[PDB]
Amino acid sequence: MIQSQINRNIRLDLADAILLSKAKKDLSFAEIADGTGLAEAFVTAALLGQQALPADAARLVGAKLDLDEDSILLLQMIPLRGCIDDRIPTDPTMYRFYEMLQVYGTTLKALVHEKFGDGIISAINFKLDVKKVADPEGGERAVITLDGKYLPTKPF
Amino acid sequence: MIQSQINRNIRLDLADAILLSKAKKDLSFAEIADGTGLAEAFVTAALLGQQALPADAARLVGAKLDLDEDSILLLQMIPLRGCIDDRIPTDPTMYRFYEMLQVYGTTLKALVHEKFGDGIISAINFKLDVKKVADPEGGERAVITLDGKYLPTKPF
Amino acid sequence: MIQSQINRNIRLDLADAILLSKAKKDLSFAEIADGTGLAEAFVTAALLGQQALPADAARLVGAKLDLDEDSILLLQMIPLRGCIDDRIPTDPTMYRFYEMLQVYGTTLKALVHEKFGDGIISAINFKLDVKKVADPEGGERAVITLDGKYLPTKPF
Amino acid sequence: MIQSQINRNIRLDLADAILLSKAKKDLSFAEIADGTGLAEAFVTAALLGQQALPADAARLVGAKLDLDEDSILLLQMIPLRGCIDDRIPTDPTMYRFYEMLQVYGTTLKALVHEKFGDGIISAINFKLDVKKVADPEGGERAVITLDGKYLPTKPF
Amino acid sequence: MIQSQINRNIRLDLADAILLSKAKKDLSFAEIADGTGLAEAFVTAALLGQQALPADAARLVGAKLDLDEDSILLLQMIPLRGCIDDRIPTDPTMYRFYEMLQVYGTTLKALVHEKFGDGIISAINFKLDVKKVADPEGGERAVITLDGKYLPTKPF
Amino acid sequence: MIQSQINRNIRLDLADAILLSKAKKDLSFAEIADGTGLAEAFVTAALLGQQALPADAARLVGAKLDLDEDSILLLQMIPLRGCIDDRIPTDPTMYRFYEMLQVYGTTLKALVHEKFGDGIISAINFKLDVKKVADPEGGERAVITLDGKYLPTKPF
Amino acid sequence: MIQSQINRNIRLDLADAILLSKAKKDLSFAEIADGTGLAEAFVTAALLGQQALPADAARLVGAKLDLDEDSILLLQMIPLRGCIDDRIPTDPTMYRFYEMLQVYGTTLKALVHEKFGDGIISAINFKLDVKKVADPEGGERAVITLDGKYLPTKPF
Amino acid sequence: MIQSQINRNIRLDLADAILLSKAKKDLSFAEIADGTGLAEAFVTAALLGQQALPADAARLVGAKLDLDEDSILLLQMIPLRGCIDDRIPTDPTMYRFYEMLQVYGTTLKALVHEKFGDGIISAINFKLDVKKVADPEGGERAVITLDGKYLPTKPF
Amino acid sequence: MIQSQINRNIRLDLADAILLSKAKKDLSFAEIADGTGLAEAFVTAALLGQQALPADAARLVGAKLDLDEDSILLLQMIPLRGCIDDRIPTDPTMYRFYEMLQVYGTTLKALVHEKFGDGIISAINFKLDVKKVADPEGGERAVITLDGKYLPTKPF
Amino acid sequence: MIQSQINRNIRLDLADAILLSKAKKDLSFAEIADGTGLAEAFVTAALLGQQALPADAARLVGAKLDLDEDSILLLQMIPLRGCIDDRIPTDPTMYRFYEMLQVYGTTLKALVHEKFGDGIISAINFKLDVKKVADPEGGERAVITLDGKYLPTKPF
Ligand SMILES: O=C([O-])C(=O)[O-]
Ligand SMILES: O=C([O-])C(=O)[O-]
Ligand SMILES: O=C([O-])C(=O)[O-]
Ligand SMILES: O=C([O-])C(=O)[O-]
Ligand SMILES: O=C([O-])C(=O)[O-]
Repeated sequence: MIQSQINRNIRLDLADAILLSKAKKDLSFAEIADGTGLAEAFVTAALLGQQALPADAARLVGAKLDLDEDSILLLQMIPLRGCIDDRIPTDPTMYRFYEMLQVYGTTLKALVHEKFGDGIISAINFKLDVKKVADPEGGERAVITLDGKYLPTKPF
Repeated sequence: MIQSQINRNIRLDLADAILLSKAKKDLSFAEIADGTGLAEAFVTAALLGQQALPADAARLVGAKLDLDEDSILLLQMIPLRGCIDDRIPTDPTMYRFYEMLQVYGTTLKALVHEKFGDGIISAINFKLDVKKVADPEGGERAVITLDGKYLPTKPF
Repeated sequence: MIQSQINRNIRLDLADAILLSKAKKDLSFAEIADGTGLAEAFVTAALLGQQALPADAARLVGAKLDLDEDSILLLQMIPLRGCIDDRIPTDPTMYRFYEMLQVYGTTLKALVHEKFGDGIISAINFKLDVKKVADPEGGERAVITLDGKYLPTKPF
Repeated sequence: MIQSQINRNIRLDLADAILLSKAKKDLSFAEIADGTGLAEAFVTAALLGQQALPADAARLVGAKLDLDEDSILLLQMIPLRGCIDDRIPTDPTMYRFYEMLQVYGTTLKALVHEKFGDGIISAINFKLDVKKVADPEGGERAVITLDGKYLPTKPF
Repeated sequence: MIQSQINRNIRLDLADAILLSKAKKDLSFAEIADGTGLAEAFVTAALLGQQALPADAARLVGAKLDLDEDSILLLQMIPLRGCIDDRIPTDPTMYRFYEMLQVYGTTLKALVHEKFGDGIISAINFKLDVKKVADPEGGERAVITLDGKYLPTKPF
Repeated sequence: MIQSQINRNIRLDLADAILLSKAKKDLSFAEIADGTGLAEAFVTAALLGQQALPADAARLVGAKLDLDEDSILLLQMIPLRGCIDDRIPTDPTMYRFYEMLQVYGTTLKALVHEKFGDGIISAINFKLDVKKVADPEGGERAVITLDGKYLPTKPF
Repeated sequence: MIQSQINRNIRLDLADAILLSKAKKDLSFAEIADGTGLAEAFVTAALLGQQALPADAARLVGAKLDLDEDSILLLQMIPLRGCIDDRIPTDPTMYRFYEMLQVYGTTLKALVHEKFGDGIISAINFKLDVKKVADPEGGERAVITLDGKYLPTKPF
Repeated sequence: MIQSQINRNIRLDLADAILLSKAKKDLSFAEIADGTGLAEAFVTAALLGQQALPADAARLVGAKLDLDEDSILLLQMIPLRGCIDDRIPTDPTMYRFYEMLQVYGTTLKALVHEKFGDGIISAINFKLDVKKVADPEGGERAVITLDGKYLPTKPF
Repeated sequence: MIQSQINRNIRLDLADAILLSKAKKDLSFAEIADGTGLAEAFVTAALLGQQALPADAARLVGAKLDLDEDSILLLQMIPLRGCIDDRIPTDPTMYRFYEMLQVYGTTLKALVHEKFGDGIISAINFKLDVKKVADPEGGERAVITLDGKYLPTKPF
Repeated sequence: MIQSQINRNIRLDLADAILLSKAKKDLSFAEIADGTGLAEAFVTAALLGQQALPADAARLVGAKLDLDEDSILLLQMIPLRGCIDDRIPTDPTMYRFYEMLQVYGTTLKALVHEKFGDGIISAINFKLDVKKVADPEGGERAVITLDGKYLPTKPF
């Protein structure tokens, strides 16, 4: 039977413990997700308290990180989601994604309504991935793809 | 000589007048940007107060929307950016992008540091675009690509 | 071409003009929605800035309220939604629905994941309605039905 | 003699312990409330710190969850209610109910005044229930019924 | 037909205009309410935007204050209630009532539950009045009587 | 020598411990205050961190609740007052007193200035009490009397 | 008959008009208060919306500032006090008085309880004054005297 | 070598321990400061986490309060100042000083600019003291003297 | 006689008008400050509402921008300072300076205490300037110099 | 493999323990950084939770401060950056840098756009330093140099 959380601090405390174990073992997120059959973004989000892992994946990452049975069980519980400490990120890496919404948020609304209609792009029927691409002028770029279903708003 | 704003309400009021003109003329953002040589996300953002148009594009979109000369000059001003009225969007279409940050923000931090290193993905050396793709399960998806330069944080 | 708003004050100012006209004509929301083919909750939400009317409904309600052509066009624009002035309602009638979330919000979460699974009850593939029922102990009750599709959160 | 709490964190910490015990037993909220005589929404809310259980119900749920005597006693205390961590939910599942208020809160006020009059729909002489139904179009829907007494506001 | 407001500013602006007229005429709240059949606290609250006057009262007070027909109609609309500008009062006179809740709010909760049970004292089936009483030690005291119905919270 | 606190959490943590002991002993606030010579509202507020008890009263309640010496001493310290967790109560029973201020705050100001003059009704030279009485229409009402000295604001 | 305000913006707009008149006349606050029989801090506070003037003072400062009859009347109304735009000052000169509270506020509490007892130093039976003195080290100092009555908190 | 703090909770937790020792020993702030050669207001602020003590004074107060060596070292660290829990005081004694700024803050600005010029009254080149004075109408008054250097704002 | 403001919107409205004039004339801040004998940072800050210009400088910039007499007068008034709309900038350009504080504020605290002692680096006895220079690795850098007097905190 | 944190409290608690150890050993930040090859601002920022130390530097400063192996590992993790407790500093020393932004933020934006163009001065490709300089008029000044790359915002 599915089990859910109502206080994010239980899973965020678990995330800190996971990160300490990961650093002592000198592991990467890519290696932790290898063998799970699931995307690194989804498995990493689960470790950090923002998704639930199916039981086989929870057991696999739990073995890798030497987690105890209550922690393996917690990873399978549906989380109380919300990773930002107090609404607006302070960390510069996270903040730039918030700034993209301060600059482009009304343009995303306007272009979603023009291309699709009234309604939303879902954050639930939704995938994201991060890719590293060479910049032709020198250095490296991240191409982050947000891929969400359009759900319409219609009269009733 | 470059000119800049410090009170966002000037450009946001102009945006509201632009949208009324646009609706009276039954125009699209794609047709407003057509002919400018600039991407619809950039031109749209400028109309909405969050970018500046070069003078030729300002005159081109000003002719389409029948803007007066003060308005065409305002579109060339560097804006005081920030499109969200009070930090967290209330509109559902805009909110889902904020929710993507609440769910995935720490994942994007973690994977950016793993793939690239300490530092950020820029929101300045940066472009985004919105594409509509058929969903194979039925319906339509938006694929929103966020494409930013990696800037490293190094000791000194 | 679909048209959209980015600043809620345009439509909320329109809503105040609509309400004054409505009061001077001594009209009900039920009579305004009559003839539109649309439910009272949907047409009232549009008048109040939170939904868009299709053109024929916009014209019908515009003639009933003696609205000008710019106002009739604005009712057809997709709104920048969000009716609460500053996040938490002060009005008692509105505040009770916010208190229902403070008391039952975690229970709604828990029972939605138990009955359906990880994911959400949508606020987009969604409708509500308000009915009056007699109370057997004396007086009247409101039965307010929230009806949303379940959308699952699945691994990828 | 009735007993009441003034700091929500006592009952919220108990809720987190309750959830871990429940998960270890693979228990449902429907099964926990079975045999209490009381509706699953009410019993679940008490577990989660937002209602008080009568003594018999507290002892019965305490047996199912292996709670100690201080925990059984705490479930009978009248709670300091308020389940949302910081006024606006971060969790997507809970957030959709807040969004319903941002889109329909003024329409609920207006139609409550039209159908009933000045005053409120109570959140205290009040019950709610969550029912899973089949979506005739495919999939599943939740029908959440908010059933509150109308209390008039009258001159005096 | 009942009519209701959604933006408090319209009635709060009218209250400022009423207070200017009141002061020019050197009128008391007591004499404005006298002859209406309605208690001073109710009529004063309506002038200040927090209650609706019946039509005959709105005409009476309207003639006393030389208000126009749009203002007399606005006094009859059900308000969007909430008199505090931004949640906590800045005015010392209003602030002391907020401090009474900061000092005694948990005691009022605890004593309400002990004397009555779980549930609330209503702010809707409710009246208050302000009386001046001599202090035996010299000076004057206010006795403000809050008189609300108890509404129980019971299991279902 | 009088002793005072600067961090409310010390006395709020003591209040939680007091309430657990009270519940285990199945005591009322009325009986705890019996024999102190002090009003139930004042003694209860002290238990809950918002007043100080005189030494003899602190020893009397301390014997009834089986408190240790540091707890008895802490009850005699002048508190850092303020019982509301975060400015606006979440709990419905407490919230209704806050709503009374949102509806009648400006009326209380206006009537206090008319009946007394410029200045305040004190929250320091002040007492309150709670009585339970029948409602003439059925059920029960609370009559809560706020009794504060008028302190004038005069020119200087 | 005493008259009072409920929205601070009426008197704060009058303050701005007063300050423009004062500047055109090259007047000082000390000259404006001259001849009124009232202290410059009290009169200046009334001009800035935070006190009420007696009628003879209001006419006198009105003569000096060329104010109209409605403005002289508004200065006699009891204000809705609160001069800080949004709770914490941004202006450096104002901000330093807030900082004094951040550094010494708990010391002020401690020493007031030690010297006087439980209770407050009043902000109502209260005067302040600002004096310029030489700094013996070079330069000038302000000596700002806060002079308030102690009102005890006693058991009841 | 000077040492400083960056998180206020270390010294605020020290303050709470100091206050419990002080109350167990039934000591006053006047007596703790005796023999230190420093003003009671300065030493008290140090104990409460808002100033640093020189080493001889830290050893002297440490012996009176039976503090351990780490605590005596912590009292010598330059603090992370800010005594107010969350920006606006809840405690009545502290809040009256904040209300003085809500009433007189713009008058302090105005008269400081008039008497001295553009710039500030420092909160660093600054002292304060609290004196008890009999009120001639009966009772006692506190005279709190704020004494800061004027620092001008000049063009450059 | 020096004249001061208490509502920032008067001078921020003037700033918008100055910026519109500046842009129509295609002027730079460097050219506006030329001849004034004052630094561009100081003159610019005055135009934007955050400093007062001496009368001769005001006259001369007023000439260039064609300002009316109430505007040349307003420029000489002491402002109510605070340029950020709502505490945290949304504009990227401004936000990076806030981020520098989020990353290095505690380091600045620590290194100021070690290099100078307890106290502050003044923001009043203070000058700032911005220089553009080449980056030795390609591109351009800003070298922004914050130059403030050290003011000590010492015992009294 | 790079490792990163998501809860700042782990590294902020480490900072408090570092500072205690530093004070017990009577060390300076200058001597902790001496010998690492890294600038004092960078090393100090790492100790305080806002930068990551390379492994050799983490071992070097770990020996100097007698840190354990877990602490030395934590210093190598990329931090969740943000040193300000709750957005606006309370500490006077930190607050003055926030005030510099309130006074000059719009002037920094305006002069950055004038000298460079649209875009930002980076807080990533960025260094700062603090120097002590004698003031010619007496005392000492800090010269704090902020040195950031310009990144342009260009059309696309
Ligand atoms: O994000 C969503 O998909 C919603 O409400 O339907
Ligand atoms: O919700 C309520 O029932 C109230 O105030 O009466
Ligand atoms: O509440 C009070 O009594 C005051 O400030 O004087
Ligand atoms: O308070 C102060 O002294 C400052 O910034 O100079
Ligand atoms: O977003 C950015 O590019 C920054 O600070 O460098």
